[PDB]
Amino acid sequence: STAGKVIKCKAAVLWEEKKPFSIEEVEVAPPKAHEVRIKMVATGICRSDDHVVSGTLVTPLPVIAGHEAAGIVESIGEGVTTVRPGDKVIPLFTPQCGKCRVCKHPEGNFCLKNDLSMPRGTMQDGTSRFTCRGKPIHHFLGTSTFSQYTVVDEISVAKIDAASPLEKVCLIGCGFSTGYGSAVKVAKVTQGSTCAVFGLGGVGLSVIMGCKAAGAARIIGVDINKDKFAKAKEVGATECVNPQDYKKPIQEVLTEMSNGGVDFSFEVIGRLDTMVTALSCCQEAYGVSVIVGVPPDSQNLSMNPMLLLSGRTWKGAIFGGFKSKDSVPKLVADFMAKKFALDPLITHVLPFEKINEGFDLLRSGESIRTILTF
Amino acid sequence: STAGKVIKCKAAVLWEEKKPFSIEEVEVAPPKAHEVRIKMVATGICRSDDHVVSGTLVTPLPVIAGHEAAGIVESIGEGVTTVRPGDKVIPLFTPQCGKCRVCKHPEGNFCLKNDLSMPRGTMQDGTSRFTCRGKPIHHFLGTSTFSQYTVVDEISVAKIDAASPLEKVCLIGCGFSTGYGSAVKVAKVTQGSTCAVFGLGGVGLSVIMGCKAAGAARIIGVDINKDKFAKAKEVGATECVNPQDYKKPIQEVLTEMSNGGVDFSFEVIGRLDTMVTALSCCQEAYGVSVIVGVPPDSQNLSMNPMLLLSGRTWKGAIFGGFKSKDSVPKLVADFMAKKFALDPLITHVLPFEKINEGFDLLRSGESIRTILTF
Ligand SMILES: NC(=O)c1cccc([C@@H]2O[C@H](COP(=O)([O-])OP(=O)(O)OC[C@H]3O[C@@H](n4cnc5c(N)ncnc54)[C@H](O)[C@@H]3O)[C@@H](O)[C@H]2O)[nH+]1
Ligand SMILES: NC(=O)c1cccc([C@@H]2O[C@H](COP(=O)([O-])OP(=O)(O)OC[C@H]3O[C@@H](n4cnc5c(N)ncnc54)[C@H](O)[C@@H]3O)[C@@H](O)[C@H]2O)[nH+]1
Ligand SMILES: [Zn+2]
Ligand SMILES: [Zn+2]
Ligand SMILES: [Zn+2]
Ligand SMILES: [Zn+2]
Repeated sequence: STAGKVIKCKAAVLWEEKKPFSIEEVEVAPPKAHEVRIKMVATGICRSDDHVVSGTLVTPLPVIAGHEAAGIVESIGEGVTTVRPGDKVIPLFTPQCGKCRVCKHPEGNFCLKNDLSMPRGTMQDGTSRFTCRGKPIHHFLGTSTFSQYTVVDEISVAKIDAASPLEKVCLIGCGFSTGYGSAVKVAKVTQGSTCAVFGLGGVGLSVIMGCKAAGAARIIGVDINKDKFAKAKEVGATECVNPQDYKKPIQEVLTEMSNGGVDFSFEVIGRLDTMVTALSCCQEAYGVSVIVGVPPDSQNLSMNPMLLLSGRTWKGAIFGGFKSKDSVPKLVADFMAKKFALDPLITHVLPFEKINEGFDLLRSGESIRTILTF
Repeated sequence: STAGKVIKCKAAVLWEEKKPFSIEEVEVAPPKAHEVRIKMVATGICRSDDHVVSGTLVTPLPVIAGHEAAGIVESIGEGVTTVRPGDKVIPLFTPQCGKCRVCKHPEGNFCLKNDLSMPRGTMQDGTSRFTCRGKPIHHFLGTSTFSQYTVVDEISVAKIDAASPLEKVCLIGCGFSTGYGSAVKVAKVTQGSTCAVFGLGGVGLSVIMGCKAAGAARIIGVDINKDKFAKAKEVGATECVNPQDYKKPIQEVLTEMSNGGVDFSFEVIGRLDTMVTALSCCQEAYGVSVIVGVPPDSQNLSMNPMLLLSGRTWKGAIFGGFKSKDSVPKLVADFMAKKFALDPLITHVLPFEKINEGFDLLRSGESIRTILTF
């Protein structure tokens, strides 16, 4: 609650990998110059949060994970000029400093001030802003939303429409904007095409949302979990295929299906093998494959270059190509206009304290987006 | 000489790999329906022909190689509607049947009627047209220009300007069009950019011509053969770097000098390691790397997918993305208009019978384009 100094509150501290979170009490310092303390209204559980724990996404531990969320501004640090206190806002795991090459470039969005390439697990000041027990707790992507309170740089915050249903709109902070932006922005799906999506999770379903918004005539969802098929078709898919039903490789099954290959295929899972399979399954001469999943730390994939030579283009993208600070508020306005719907991504809405359970729903395959309410 | 039936002539027969070409006599059968027999005026020695002999580019032996050339039409088979006898023309290693998905696709150029991905070593009808000693000989890419006379399908030949200088314009059938097409068509270099070119041979120098035509503000040519630098700077390079001069990895060097990365990188060598290196030396968030070199048969390259997650786009292409039959004629016209120049690429012009020598000049790094005259 209200302040101008240290706050004590609950947070999901992750002490070690392959362990559960420990909802604990933390001291959340006040916002320094150019930072903001935000009161977390709702939080989505993205697979990336799960990667931290399983050790596939290496970041410094202990740490308060969480990054897909929406909240309200409790206070503002010296100089902040973009968000006033009481404003509904959305943190940003991909900032938008406005000064580096990337923010200046009309196309790139992966700002040089991100904490994803090389995790420090600190604030821009290179300092923390959390303490549990006596020890300091690392940040995550300069967001860390698994806490009632958090403080992010002005660089990583976006003022959102006052009438926003923060319990829906938090998805736009990762899951949706990524998948929808991969399809409509990075890959640039065209009316009439035929896409293929690998991974029918929250982002996967969001890519199908983009393709369908882009006008793809066919949308082949691929997943080893038959249960994901209905949500898929509901949001946009035209058919769904499960690798395990076939006696011949999926790229073969897909090429045959597409009469030679896909127009645009997407890897929204995270494994090396499916990264290649997604590439190979697209048209050798003009197919585009967009890598969306995040692979396992320091692992190299092997693929034969002829796949590229023929004319295939392989792209990768973070946050769906979107320039964070400009995009999110604009995206929210669209949600308002009803130009899209986040409902189909939402399958559970547990309360913060049951975080470990929402993660269990993920890894078991019975959920999609599970919204932690605070 | 003129006919309507078998013609006996000279040709460079490749009997086995890692062996010299054998200049000998062949019976070049007359053109079947929709085929064309052509009299070879001039031919260029492209690195690919050399791959064949090294075994890097697996194609069936024995074979009459060659693919970049211009000639005049001796005879035409039944139904031919595009070229008459006496027209100056250019065979095309990249077909353009006009009926397949690719040819119909406004963007892709790699025709489904090509013999590059799955080298048969025949004509469209699955039959040869060359007989040496007593046994039949395979064709190459459906062109095979290292013969005084050859027969190409109507789909693999382009009629070019009657007044075109065939011993210059032959370069347009491969080396030029690909290098120039990679940069202007494929990667779409932009005014002001900073491009980097791996390999300063015929195709590379043509890419430098592309980048410069596109308006790149900086073009850094990389090559281990110091000798290649003057010509490179000559065609448009702004600077030249040689891997062996530095004590630190080339991508690190390029990135440091380009202030965090190049806008467009090109790989025109065909080496696996430099295919990755060229990828990594480009801007993490918006860099585009186009692979142009042709890799060693069945070899897989290992690379960290995170490289693409950041935002990089990896492209690959054959014939610079130019749609063959419609492009060549138009490009030739541009030559005539003095829209570009092939002269700098030509450093030797040996007579056909000196083929094995022109090949030595390649392997010894002292040539670029050695035009063989017939
Ligand atoms: N680059 C970015 O901006 C960005 C954004 C968001 C998430 C990510 C990454 O993308 C990935 C997925 O995100 P999510 O939607 O939250 O995760 P999720 O766990 O909800 O979905 C994973 C889906 O993949 C399916 N899948 C898994 N294995 C296979 C397989 N072997 N073959 C076929 N299908 C399979 C699985 O059944 C599930 O439906 C994950 O790797 C995450 O780290 N990156
Ligand atoms: N994709 C297509 O449609 C297409 C068209 C034309 C050529 C090609 C392929 O492109 C490749 C280049 O053709 P080229 O220009 O005719 O051959 P080339 O020998 O003239 O050019 C190769 C250049 O690579 C340089 N070089 C070699 N090793 C290295 C290295 N380790 N690091 C840096 N530089 C090095 C070498 O000095 C030379 O200047 C060749 O492999 C050919 O098979 N592909
Ligand atoms: Zn996420
Ligand atoms: Zn920035
Ligand atoms: Zn060539
Ligand atoms: Zn075709």
